[PDB]
Amino acid sequence: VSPPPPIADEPLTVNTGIYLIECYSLDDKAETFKVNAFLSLSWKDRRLAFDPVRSGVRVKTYEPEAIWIPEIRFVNVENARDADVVDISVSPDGTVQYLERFSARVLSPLDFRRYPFDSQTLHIYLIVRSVDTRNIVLAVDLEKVGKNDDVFLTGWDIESFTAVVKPANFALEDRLESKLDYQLRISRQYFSYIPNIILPMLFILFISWTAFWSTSYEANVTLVVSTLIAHIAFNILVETNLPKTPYMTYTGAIIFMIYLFYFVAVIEVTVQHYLKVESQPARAASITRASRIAFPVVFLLANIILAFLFFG
Amino acid sequence: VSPPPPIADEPLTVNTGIYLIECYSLDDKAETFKVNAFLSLSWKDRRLAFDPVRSGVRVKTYEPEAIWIPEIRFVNVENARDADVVDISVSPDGTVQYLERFSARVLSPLDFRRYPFDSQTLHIYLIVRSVDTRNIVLAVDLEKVGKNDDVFLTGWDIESFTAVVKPANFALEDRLESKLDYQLRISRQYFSYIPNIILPMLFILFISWTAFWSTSYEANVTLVVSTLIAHIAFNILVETNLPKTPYMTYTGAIIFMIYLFYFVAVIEVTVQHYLKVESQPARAASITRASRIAFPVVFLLANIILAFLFFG
Amino acid sequence: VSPPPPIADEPLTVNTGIYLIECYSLDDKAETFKVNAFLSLSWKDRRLAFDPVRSGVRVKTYEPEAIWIPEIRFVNVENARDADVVDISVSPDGTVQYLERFSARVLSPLDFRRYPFDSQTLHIYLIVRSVDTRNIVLAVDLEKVGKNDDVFLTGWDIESFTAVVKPANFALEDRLESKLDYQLRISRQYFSYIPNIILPMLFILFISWTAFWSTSYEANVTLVVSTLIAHIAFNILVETNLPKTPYMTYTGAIIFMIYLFYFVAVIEVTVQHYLKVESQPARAASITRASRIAFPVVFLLANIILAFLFFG
Amino acid sequence: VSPPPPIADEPLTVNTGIYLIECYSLDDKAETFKVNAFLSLSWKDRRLAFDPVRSGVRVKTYEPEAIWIPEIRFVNVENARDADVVDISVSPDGTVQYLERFSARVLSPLDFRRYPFDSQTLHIYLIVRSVDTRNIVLAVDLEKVGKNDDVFLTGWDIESFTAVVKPANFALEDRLESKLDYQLRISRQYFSYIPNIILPMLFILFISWTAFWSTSYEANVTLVVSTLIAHIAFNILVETNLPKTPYMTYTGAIIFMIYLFYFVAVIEVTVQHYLKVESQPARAASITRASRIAFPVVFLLANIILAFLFFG
Amino acid sequence: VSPPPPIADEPLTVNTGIYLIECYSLDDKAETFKVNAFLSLSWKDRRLAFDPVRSGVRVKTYEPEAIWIPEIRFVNVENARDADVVDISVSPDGTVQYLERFSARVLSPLDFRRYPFDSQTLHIYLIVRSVDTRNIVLAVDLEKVGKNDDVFLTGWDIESFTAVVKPANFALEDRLESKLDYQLRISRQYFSYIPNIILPMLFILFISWTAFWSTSYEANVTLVVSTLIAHIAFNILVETNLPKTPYMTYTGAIIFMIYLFYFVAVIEVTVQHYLKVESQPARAASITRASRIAFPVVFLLANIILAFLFFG
Ligand SMILES: [Cl-]
Ligand SMILES: [Cl-]
Ligand SMILES: [Cl-]
Ligand SMILES: [Cl-]
Ligand SMILES: [Cl-]
Repeated sequence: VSPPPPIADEPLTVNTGIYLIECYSLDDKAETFKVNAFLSLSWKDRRLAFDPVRSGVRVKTYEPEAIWIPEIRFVNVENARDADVVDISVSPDGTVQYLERFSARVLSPLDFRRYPFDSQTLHIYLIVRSVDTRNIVLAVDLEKVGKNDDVFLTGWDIESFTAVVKPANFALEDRLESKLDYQLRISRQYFSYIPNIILPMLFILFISWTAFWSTSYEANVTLVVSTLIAHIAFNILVETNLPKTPYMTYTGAIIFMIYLFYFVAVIEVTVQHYLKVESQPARAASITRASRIAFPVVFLLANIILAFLFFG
Repeated sequence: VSPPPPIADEPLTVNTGIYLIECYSLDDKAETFKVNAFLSLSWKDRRLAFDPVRSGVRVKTYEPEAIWIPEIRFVNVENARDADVVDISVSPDGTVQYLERFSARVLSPLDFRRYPFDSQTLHIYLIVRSVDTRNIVLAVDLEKVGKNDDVFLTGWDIESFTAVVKPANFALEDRLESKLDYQLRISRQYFSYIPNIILPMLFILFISWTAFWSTSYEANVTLVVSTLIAHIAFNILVETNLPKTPYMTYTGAIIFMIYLFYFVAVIEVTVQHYLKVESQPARAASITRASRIAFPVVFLLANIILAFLFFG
Repeated sequence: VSPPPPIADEPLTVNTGIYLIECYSLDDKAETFKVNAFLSLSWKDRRLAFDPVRSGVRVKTYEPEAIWIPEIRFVNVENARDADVVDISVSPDGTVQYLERFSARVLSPLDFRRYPFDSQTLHIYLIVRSVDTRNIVLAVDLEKVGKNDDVFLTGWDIESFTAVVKPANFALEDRLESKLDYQLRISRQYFSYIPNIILPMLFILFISWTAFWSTSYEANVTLVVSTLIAHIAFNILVETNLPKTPYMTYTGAIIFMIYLFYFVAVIEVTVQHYLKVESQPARAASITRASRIAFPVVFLLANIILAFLFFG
Repeated sequence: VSPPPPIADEPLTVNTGIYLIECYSLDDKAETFKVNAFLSLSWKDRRLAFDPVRSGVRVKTYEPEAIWIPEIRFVNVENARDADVVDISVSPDGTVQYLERFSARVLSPLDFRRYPFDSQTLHIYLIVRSVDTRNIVLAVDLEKVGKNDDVFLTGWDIESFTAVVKPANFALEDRLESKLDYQLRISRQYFSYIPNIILPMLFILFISWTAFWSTSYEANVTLVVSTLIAHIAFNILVETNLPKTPYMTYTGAIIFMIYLFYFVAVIEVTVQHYLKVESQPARAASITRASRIAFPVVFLLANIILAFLFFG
Repeated sequence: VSPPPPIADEPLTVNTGIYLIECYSLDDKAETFKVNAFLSLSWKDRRLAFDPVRSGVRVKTYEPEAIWIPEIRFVNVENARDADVVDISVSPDGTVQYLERFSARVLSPLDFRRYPFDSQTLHIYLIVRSVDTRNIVLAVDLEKVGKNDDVFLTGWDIESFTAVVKPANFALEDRLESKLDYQLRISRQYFSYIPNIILPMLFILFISWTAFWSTSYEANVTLVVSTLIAHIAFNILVETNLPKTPYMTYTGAIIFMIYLFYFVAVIEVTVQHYLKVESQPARAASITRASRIAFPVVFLLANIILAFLFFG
């Protein structure tokens, strides 16, 4: 049809709101995730105003191809949403109630610095492009911004779903455009990692540390190298989760520290054997008895320092 | 067209029913699964009533674009169903028989606490949204709620397919909506796990337990550590099935207990060697002869307790 | 348009036939497989009869939207076929020749009891639903049921493609429906398994069996346990083929028997060492010399019995 | 519209030609590969002939829905091509120039007998189906059969792209049909296999062969069995490339020969130890010194014979 | 409609420009990557010129089906772009402003010679095909060629986005066509490789090099062979990144050099043992003390030479 006449030469205000129904398929590698929710638009148009007393009907329904509908689009989506118009009602005063259901794929960056214990914010952007005849600005209606109680996501705890009412009215392509932001804060469940990744790793490391209570060179070599192979296999198991990041994560630092500890243990075993062969048993005994105590204290101190750096 | 006139000002009742034809692709990671079935709608409209004596035809078929059809949609689907209209017949009294075939992807939560022996319920939700002019409520017709005898699913035993007749008439978006629930209970087949996952694991553990019948330190170390590596490889084999859950499963608990047992066995071997070197052979012999009997009794007791906790 | 008038009040007969062009993508996990073939329909309609002498044309072509076409659908398909109408010709007497090309995905159960040497039958179901005005029954025309000589499938030998002429005229949804069955028998090529899976497994088992010709405990332990690890790795290699079945397959039974043999070998080695340490060398020598002969005879007998049970 | 009148009662000739733009995604497992190219059709129709002197225009463009276009389809494609009409021009004499762009997925068999050094021919089939009124035959225009210089395929060297001008005018479904064949010969690049698969395998085999220069039984057992495990792991690495074939390939034969060599080496080590224990050292020394020379000569001879059989 | 009349018989000039919004899914194996951006077309047509003084409107919007739009297509795309027309405005003088949003998949070759430290250029080609009536040439408008500040790509640092203004006006299919080139230079982030791939590899190699400080043959054999197995496992870990290339990469050369070093170390250990057994201990001691120093110097020199060759 056409934009409404400027009765007061004012920018047009539309009220929005998204009622989440379900979210799923949070792909961490591609940083994409899908939604399925509602969309309520409530603008005002005086050209559609009628008299309810004469007509005798409280609200009379028009056709989507019979009226004008402002274009509402998402920024960070691979393809356009699948719009399923559900209801349209026109109030006698002029306000038009609109509703629709859609599903789309959304792109949002993710931070994996504190991989086991991290909280992510998922952003959904709503943008309307002003036409030359009339200016249209966005708004947020708090009575429709919510989520369904059946919204479930595997491995995450949904905490809140709020929208920032302040729009960023920038200018792109010589046109003024508004933008709304919807934030969905989530938190990862870290229960299934303590008995799956952390504790077996510590058990293997402690098993490898038993070589300081022995004097047989072959047994020590077997212990240390076979535990190193087991460490590599467990890293193979763990590697199916971590994406590629340009910074240093917690898990990568821990794994590198474990590799360093294995190298130092091999060096110590070789030094002990070499001193024992060269007819200096007392020095080797002192070195191994001091290594026994020095290894785990240093391991605990390094873990404490890494935790104090990454988490504060 | 339009909703029928309120002849008695009563809510409109439609009778439903789904005849399953085939189900497949039960993805446990994403908790999605596809269907392909029928859909029977039988409502009443007096505006389409005709005289069969004058016309001479028992039932005369209309066109889907010539009548009104109430909108029936699913809640937990990624995309809209692929409707394939099959037949429409109008009875002289006013009842309209409708039929269609569809396929869709359904989301439903799954519980993996008792992973090898679990029963899941798959929910399909049917919702109709009332218009302002007329109120429409749902109903269940037991004569059409069934499944085809050729319905097959890999690894599961379909037990029943029933629909709860009671609808949850809540109010969403200032509109009254009804909801129907269809439940499909299934059970997992656990035959192919006893000789594939459980028994080889026990065999490897028993092989590792033979180190208590020997006194050679190198042989014991080789046995225990190589069996640990084999355990890690078998866990690699098993890991291609279990999803990520926020609670403790049966398999995870068993694997953690196995890791603990390996650690304790290594500790015992080291203690025996250290006592033997320090010129105390009798104490080492007593310790190993008591460990021989203590290990499997404790293993069986822990398994019994875990079974008694997870399954009752 | 409308069904033809009942000139004799007889059920309508249509002649079918599928000319396979290519089949591919036989997914064993999901038990789906795709086709691409023709479809010939030859029914009779007296309303389209014309005079060829007056018109002067042997056959005159109509439009698919100008005539009536009975609906032909598949039962076990995920989505509807992609119909590509190719030709339509109307004979003067009344017979109508119809032709089209399509591609679809078909679901059919598979039996994996004799996994290396198995023959499968792939079923394609054709169903027509009778209207209330006229009854339509199916038929098979043997002159069009065939396959193209270029039909190739990876790993399978296509043997035949026949259709059962007898239809199952059951009653579903208070309507009489007919059904046709097309069977495509195939056989798996088992050449690439003898030198890939079977023989290396036997070689590793025979290598592990050499521990009965030695008296060094450490060497025996190394041999047996390292061969067990190699067995687990080879099972990792093989596992990328077998689906999940509710019954006992041939390969699973063989693998379980191999695990049992490894366990018994470990037990025998431990017993020999324990008897040797306890100052009873003659008994240990007798036990090992009897085990040398007892192991392979028992292995061959068990293999023979499993083959006699699974294959007859 | 309709086929042109038989001015001379001659079969209609259309000139074809495909100008390749890009090819990609050569899936060896499914034997499918995608294209994107042009398609030039140049037939003759006297009904569209006009006078250029009177009109004053050299060529006047019609509409695709305003003229008749013969149907051109591919045989070995999963789905129909995505036709994008680009240009249509009608010459005054009657010849019609047609052009379009398309992309499709093509199925073609592949031969993997000489897997590292093989040349494959990719076939694209063009078929036109004659109507009852007029007969249409195909032809090849050499001025348009070519490939773009930017055509790139990962791992293959495109050599030629030619079309066989001779059509196979067979009869299918009681209709005469013509067929054209386009062949694209390619060759695999085998540089990245010599330092990736072949040489490390030889290095591991040579490492395992060092056991003939030693007399320690435990060291020999460790060497041979650990090298066997490394061989299995490297086969795991290599297995991600070879499809399933019903015949014997080069790589499979080489791997089987390697397994046989490992088995024979284990047998030789066991025999040497048994003879050494039984107080016959000279015989064991002679056997090992003869094995030292016999192993690599036999390996080289077997490799030469396999190469002479598979490649000539 | 039709091309504009040749007011001066000049080639038609259109001004282009792409404003990137987001890029993602850079598949290195298939060398494909997706985009989502804008597209501004600004051509001149005198037939749409109007009088703004008489009409009283600054710019009046037409319909996409009411005007002519030159066809703009991409060369290296699998499928056609999803055009979403956003705005069209006609200036009184005759210039027409056009805008649209699209998403597409683009193919571009990649160079993996310097895999960890490489810079790639991604090409997007724009082509317009001249009609016989009028000639259309392309142009670049620098005021619209840019990227959004939120453009993010995983693992890469976007540096610039420029378009070469010079078009390649070649002749294809007897028609003159222009082409524009858009280049997006990126660089890989190599932080997450130093502590993930390089350093553990060096640690394992250094661990294996400790065998020159020992005289026990069994311990040396265990060390070297087990470290070789760990090397193969780590290569398994690394192999999930490198595609297949017809030339020699940096990583492949390094891995081959590591394999060569392992082989030489095994040879040295065997030689030392053989000389020790044959009653020549001084020569073996000299050989091992010289190998101790010769191995790492040679390793460093080879690494320096490879770096000097691949990177200059
Ligand atoms: Cl959108
Ligand atoms: Cl729906
Ligand atoms: Cl269908
Ligand atoms: Cl096609
Ligand atoms: Cl395009």
